[PDB]
Amino acid sequence: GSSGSSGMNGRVDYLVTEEEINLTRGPSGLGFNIVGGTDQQYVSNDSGIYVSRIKENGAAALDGRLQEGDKILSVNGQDLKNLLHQDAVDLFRNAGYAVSLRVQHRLQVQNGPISGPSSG
Repeated sequence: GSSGSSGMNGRVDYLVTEEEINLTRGPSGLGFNIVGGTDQQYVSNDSGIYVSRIKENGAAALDGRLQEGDKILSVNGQDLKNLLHQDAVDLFRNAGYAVSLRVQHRLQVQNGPISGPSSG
């Protein structure tokens, strides 16, 4: 049994870390927009929930922790999958004073040397 990638040619090396962002519910809910939903799948290869934009004077801003481009894996221990855009928004509300959002930080690693002095 053989197997191959069969994908686009290019380097995709990035370190992913799992972190839990615990924010407080504002006067209404939160201060940041999200993108998700099997129908609104921010991407064709992704259907989870991500962050499109974050308020300047919102909880997501003050806390600092939460940052745009984050993929909220689960909320308060509730995996976010096979759900619609409305399904994700709702859960965010049910959360309550304490909203736990487990996001994954994935940044492209600088794969390559650097022009400088003798590297120790």
